[PDB]
Amino acid sequence: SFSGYLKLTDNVYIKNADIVEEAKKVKPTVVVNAANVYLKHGGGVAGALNKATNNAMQVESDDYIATNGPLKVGGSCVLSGHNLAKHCLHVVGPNVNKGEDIQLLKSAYENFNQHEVLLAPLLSAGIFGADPIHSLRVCVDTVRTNVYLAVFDKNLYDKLVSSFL
Ligand SMILES: CS(=O)(=O)Cc1nc2ccccc2[nH]1
Repeated sequence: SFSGYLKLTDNVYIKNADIVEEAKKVKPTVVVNAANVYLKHGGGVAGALNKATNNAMQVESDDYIATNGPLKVGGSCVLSGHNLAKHCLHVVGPNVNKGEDIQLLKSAYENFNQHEVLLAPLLSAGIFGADPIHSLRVCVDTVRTNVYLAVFDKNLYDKLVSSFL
């Protein structure tokens, strides 16, 4: 199962790890992708997860968008986890670099409550432009299910743990 995670709360855990390497090792029931509304997995966590699936995630995602149209900012969809997990929960946090409403971050984390346990990144952090300290706070105050957070950046991981209230 999950190993080397620091316990932050009753249900939130955190580790300095590459979420792709964590997914390949654990093969969790659910891996969360930091998706955009189009499911275009170009960079950040999305690009890295998609590359690990040999682009199968993108092919499946393009079929999903062709059928359903785009997701909402704050929304999600469940697709296959391919070689990484049973399922991938594609969650759209607001991208502050694209001017999206940061209040939608709580709505984005509410999607995690539909799954008992998830391997996840901090939503809207990294290339999405939001403050990761704020994202962790919203995560702990919103998610009630078991979430194992993988933070790629060591320096950010140390800052998140040391500043956690
Ligand atoms: C696995 S990779 O694509 O070679 C490198 C990588 N790993 C990441 C984890 C989180 C965000 C971006 C990331 N880029």
